[PDB]
Amino acid sequence: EIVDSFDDMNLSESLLRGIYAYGFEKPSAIQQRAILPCIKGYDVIAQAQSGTGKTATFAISILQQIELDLKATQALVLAPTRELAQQIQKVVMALGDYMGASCHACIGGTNVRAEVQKLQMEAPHIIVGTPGRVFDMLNRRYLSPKYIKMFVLDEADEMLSRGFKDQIYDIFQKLNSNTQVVLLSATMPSDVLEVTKKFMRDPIRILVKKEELTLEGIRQFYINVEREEWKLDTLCDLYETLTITQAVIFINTRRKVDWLTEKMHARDFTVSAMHGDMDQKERDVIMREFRSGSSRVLITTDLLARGIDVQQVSLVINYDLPTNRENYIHRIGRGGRFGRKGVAINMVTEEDKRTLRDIETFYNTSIEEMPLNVADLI
RNA sequence: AGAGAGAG
Ligand SMILES: COc1ccc([C@@]23Oc4cc(OC)cc(OC)c4[C@@]24NC(C)=N[C@@]4(O)[C@H](C(=O)N(C)OC)[C@H]3c2ccccc2)cc1
Ligand SMILES: Nc1ncnc2c1ncn2[C@@H]1O[C@H](COP(=O)(O)OP(=O)(O)NP(=O)(O)O)[C@@H](O)[C@H]1O
Ligand SMILES: [Mg+2]
Repeated sequence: EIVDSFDDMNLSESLLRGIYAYGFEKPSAIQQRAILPCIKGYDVIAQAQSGTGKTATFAISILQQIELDLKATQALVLAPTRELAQQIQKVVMALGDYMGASCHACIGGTNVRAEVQKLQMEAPHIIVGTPGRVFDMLNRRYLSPKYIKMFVLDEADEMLSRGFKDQIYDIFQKLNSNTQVVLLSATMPSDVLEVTKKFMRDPIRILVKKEELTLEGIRQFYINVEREEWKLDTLCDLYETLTITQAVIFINTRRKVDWLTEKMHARDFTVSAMHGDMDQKERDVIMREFRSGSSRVLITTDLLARGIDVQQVSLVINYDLPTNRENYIHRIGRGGRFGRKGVAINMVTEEDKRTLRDIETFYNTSIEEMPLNVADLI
């Protein structure tokens, strides 16, 4: 039930070569618990702290199950955003590099004719996608579910939310009745867990109490801003005060991302911005330029709150507080990846500091006032 | 009715 070495998981030699080439050495806590029941075919609900390696948990399990000589799609992974799907596809391709497993991204904002021409010719072993384009390709029969034996929902509690649950159900109805289902997330509320009883067969539950989700390496602070009209000057002050690797600044609406980005540019501050109403060509460039370090400060919506992994991010600023409790955990988790040291700063008006106290109580955490004029907080 | 989530 606990297997502390990749060497003891009965993985193929090519899969192990790919794991070690990517730079892993020992499995994370969640990997030691969840890879083997997934390989064995059990329905699994896998929860673990942000940044602990849930991607490779399902990636390694899918790869080990692939029948390489079967030229058909055998596994389908869904993610809530295009950026997250693209990121998962790269991890899966890297881990399976020595196996020649094929992994295809089925995501919106890409040219449909080009995808259709690829899928008319080849049946990728592994599909990583977003729900809209996946449902589209299933309806037009360019993706076949005939041999899909593994269905993975990353960020599963978001995928089973009001906005996505019906999309996931529509896709699920296309799949064979015997398909294995694997769910992963940092957050798994009891109401989402009840929805899983409707479609998962007596799953293995690896769950983490909410009071244990917060990372020790992510120091959480708040700043009394009192008035919303004062947030902009506070941000500008934090730009000049704080030591700057890379930072993500979260905003609750696309409209306000656009507003804030213009305000910062007018004041000669260098920032980039991304949200879901931008052309996908622009999203791809912005994401690429943040990954490379060309841009160090990104203003974004919850488009980038879940799953995105930029190791150099050490600072998250909640310029708007998240209304949703679960979202708070995902946001601050963009800093402090795989045990790195991070800071999260919450900007709080009078009306916000209630919402803040409820977050503190729910997660049994403590959020401290940010020191004055301290450049290096943690 | 936030954020995302095919297409045109
Ligand atoms: C027939 O093939 C499809 C494929 C995809 C889609 C959809 O994919 C979307 C993705 C989007 O990304 C920006 C936007 C978007 O609409 C503005 C849609 C949808 N297009 C339309 C017209 N309606 C949608 O909103 C669908 C939806 O959720 N509802 C409640 O309407 C049924 C949605 C969907 C349904 C099942 C499974 C996955 C996704 C509908 C029908
Ligand atoms: N065994 C491992 N050894 C070293 N690094 C690892 C290992 N497993 C995963 N990582 C790295 O850990 C980082 C976070 O992995 P990722 O899979 O994005 O985390 P996660 O659990 O899905 N986080 P989140 O989606 O926000 O809940 C990545 O940079 C991985 O490459
Ligand atoms: Mg993840």
